[PDB]
Amino acid sequence: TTYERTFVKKDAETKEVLEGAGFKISNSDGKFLKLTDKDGQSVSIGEGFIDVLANNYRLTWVAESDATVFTSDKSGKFGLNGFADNTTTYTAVETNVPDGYDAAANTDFKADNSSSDILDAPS
Repeated sequence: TTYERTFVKKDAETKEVLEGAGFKISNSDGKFLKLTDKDGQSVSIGEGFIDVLANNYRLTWVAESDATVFTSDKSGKFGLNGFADNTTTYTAVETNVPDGYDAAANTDFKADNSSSDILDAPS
């Protein structure tokens, strides 16, 4: 059994869904998520939810500068599956902020198969 997490990026005031908000995910060790293929090679992802399972990708933990950026799609959605447990705490860190917004505060989460909103304050 594996777990997933979804987020929806929204304007804090209007709740408009925001596209193109980019996030890195950190763990308690202060390392950041980098997806690889089964053979350790880098992969290209687009916006939205990433089906790690269907792609047989692997989760690895690297310096922030080397991490995968996960990006909200046109509906504001992003996330991934392939997490090993629902008990570990991670942090979603906004690194690429849409125009007209201030970054959301970092968001602690567990891979608990839920969806939650991440709010960007309009500038």
